[PDB]
Amino acid sequence: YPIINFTTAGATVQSYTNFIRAVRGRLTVLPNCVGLPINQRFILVELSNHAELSVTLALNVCNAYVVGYRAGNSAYFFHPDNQEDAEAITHLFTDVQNRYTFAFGGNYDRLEQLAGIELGNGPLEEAISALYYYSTGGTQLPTLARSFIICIQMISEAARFQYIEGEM
Repeated sequence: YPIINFTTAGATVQSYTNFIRAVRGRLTVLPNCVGLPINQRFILVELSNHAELSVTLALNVCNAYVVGYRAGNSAYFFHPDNQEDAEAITHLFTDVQNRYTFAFGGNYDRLEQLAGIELGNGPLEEAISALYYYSTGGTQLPTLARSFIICIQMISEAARFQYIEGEM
């Protein structure tokens, strides 16, 4: 899948804006993804911060939302909303050693619930480490949730919004 890169290290309003445009440039907002070959159903967003930690988010091209991610040798996926997506996510991060699918979904209402939230470069920097260390036992679920929310609002939601105002 196409890979968009972004780092919080030396981040500018400009580097961030181009990042979002890039994402938006690959969306195909439709009621739900179907007809799209799984080959191009997702965008991969590689995020890295000042500690040089990197995680890769898998975004659904139809609605821009995060369906899962990769941190090093492990991958995590939100409980798919149905069977098509269930089988779809099996195509993501295939060379990864550890695969896990959460029992809960990745909608805002669930994440808010699990979280028990300032946005910005600072919070994203920290959200990236949280996502990374989750895979080694250093991140508690509530923090993981708050971190997903930060990634989702600053990336998924930002691209959707611009896509829409783009359609006037």
